[PDB]
Amino acid sequence: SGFRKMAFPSGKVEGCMVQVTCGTTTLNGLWLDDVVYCPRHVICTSEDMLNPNYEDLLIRKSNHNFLVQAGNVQLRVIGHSMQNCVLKLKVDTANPKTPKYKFVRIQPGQTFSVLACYNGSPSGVYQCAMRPNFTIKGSFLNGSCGSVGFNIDYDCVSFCYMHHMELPTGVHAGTDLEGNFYGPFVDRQTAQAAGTDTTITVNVLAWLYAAVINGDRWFLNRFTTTLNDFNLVAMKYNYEPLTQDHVDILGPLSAQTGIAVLDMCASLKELLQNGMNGRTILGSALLEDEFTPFDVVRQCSGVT
Amino acid sequence: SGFRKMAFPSGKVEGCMVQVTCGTTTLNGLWLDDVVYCPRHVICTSEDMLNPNYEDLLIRKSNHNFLVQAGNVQLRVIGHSMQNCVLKLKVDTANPKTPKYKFVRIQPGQTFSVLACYNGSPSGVYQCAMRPNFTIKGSFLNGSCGSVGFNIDYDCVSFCYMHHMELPTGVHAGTDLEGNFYGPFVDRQTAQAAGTDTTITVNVLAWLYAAVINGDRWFLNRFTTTLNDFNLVAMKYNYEPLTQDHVDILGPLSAQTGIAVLDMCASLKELLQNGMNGRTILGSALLEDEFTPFDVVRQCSGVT
Ligand SMILES: COc1ccccc1OCCNC(=O)c1cncc2ccccc12
Ligand SMILES: COc1ccccc1OCCNC(=O)c1cncc2ccccc12
Repeated sequence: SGFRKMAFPSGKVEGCMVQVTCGTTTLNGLWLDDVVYCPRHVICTSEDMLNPNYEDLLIRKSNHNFLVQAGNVQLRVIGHSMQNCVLKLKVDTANPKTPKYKFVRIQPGQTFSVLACYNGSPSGVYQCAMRPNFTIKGSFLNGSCGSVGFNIDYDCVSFCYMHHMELPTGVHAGTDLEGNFYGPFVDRQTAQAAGTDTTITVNVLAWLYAAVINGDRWFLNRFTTTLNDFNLVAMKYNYEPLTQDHVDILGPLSAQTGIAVLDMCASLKELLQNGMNGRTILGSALLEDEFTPFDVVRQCSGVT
Repeated sequence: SGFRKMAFPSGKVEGCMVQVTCGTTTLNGLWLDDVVYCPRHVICTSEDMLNPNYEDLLIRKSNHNFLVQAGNVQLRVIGHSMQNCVLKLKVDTANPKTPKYKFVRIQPGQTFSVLACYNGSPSGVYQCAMRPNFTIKGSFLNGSCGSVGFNIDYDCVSFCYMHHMELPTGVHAGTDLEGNFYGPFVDRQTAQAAGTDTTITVNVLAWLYAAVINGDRWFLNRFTTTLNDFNLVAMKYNYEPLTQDHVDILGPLSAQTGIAVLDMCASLKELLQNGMNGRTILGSALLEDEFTPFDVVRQCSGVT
């Protein structure tokens, strides 16, 4: 028992981390096979950042200007190309530590592990969610660009995120591994509206099921609700509307606990309307939305 | 910016994880050099667990009875010995992936990363603290025994914990890597008093400094206090007494923020006496005590 914000083991990803330097800027790259992927803003200086013309800036750079270092050894760059907001540096050596991997575009509300890196060196690993507004509430400092988010299924690493910038609001924005930003964000130093965020309702319900599995049951009540009634409450409290697809994804947890999804919705409705009254659930004094139903079952079943 | 419950990258530790089977019991072992370390209860059946005579049970076992598998390959056991509550299985092959490492006994209130494992395979990594009462609030299921806790300084892994059991209360107990239990716990299936836990005051203060560094400042007030006055409040709220050694450890964060330690104590006193009033600090609705002053500076400085 016990329920923690558990990240995937970061080993397979640590072996892919490299340092990429261009001019005076250094950030992290992801070395998979004979390609190094990094944020395209590695080619910017500081006068550039307000509105960079990436095409023009990249034209001034040659393969030899991209310094790629994997631990203590230098990689030879034999090609460079820009795909959306990422640079793809072809190197002459395939990474011997390349795990089985895929590039995936995650959906808002899904979770992933982030391996925070500086100068191509891993400093820490944490679990987070892609917010409904396509920002991530990460922990990143100067030099963390190129740090990636991922999920792992047995031996396959599904890379879903590459860190690009921190918005003036202190939340983080980045791309999928094809360089497409999640959300409306652009790789420019300008004020960018993140847009209204909501709480990931299906995740809160999954976490409420995790609480019951792990002994915390004080919030269970004698009530039930309908999807429509629950969604009126979800709207008032800036929660995402619950759909039957979400009820269906919660099926396994409902069967495990014997608590119907709509019955758990009525518990959540009561917690939203009455608060926690100074109590806690799984060591938290607020409703947690960074665990998916899959994460709850994975953590409660011990999938390696 | 941003502040997360960040774990150390688990790669160096993943490379040490093996599966140890003895009779019908399978758990995890830690393979460092030519030694595999695992909990001694691997030799117990089920009738044994209520009060095992470990010496007698081990006498019936021979080197060939300990099956040690590292991924897909079998390790040859050439020696076995019991040191406190751990078994040390000498193998004929030194682990090629052995990182630089030390075995350390952590102090209560200190933090560490746990790599949860099942069948010698890593499933996840999370950060936690050794509670003042020498339990850990982990996330462990059947088969997680032998999973370890550690800290990493540059290239050196300091192993501090090996998981042994879950108490009837749902909290976890284990040993240092010499097999000495943290706390009064014994490796028997009996009810064991964990003893009164307290909140790690120096850690809450460190986390309050992290909040200020990351923009959350609503809790800063116009007050100050003395160590004696603060400790009367800490006693009432089951917080550990703050000592000058704790004030000294908070020195760097006090200099960084320009907020005197006793001034931050007065903020903490007010939060303890008035609660949060429905507000949050670093995404938490309670006072967090699982970040040490060293962790706060490490996360806020990007040490790799
Ligand atoms: C506004 O910056 C950019 C805009 C567009 C494109 C790139 C921008 O950044 C480039 C450098 N950024 C970082 O290294 C950074 C990343 N995350 C967290 C941080 C926290 C404090 C200081 C810096 C960072
Ligand atoms: C009372 O058990 C023991 C007592 C003394 C010595 C050993 C004991 O356990 C041996 C097996 N234990 C585990 O595999 C275990 C570890 N953590 C979390 C769990 C959650 C649910 C079920 C089992 C576990």
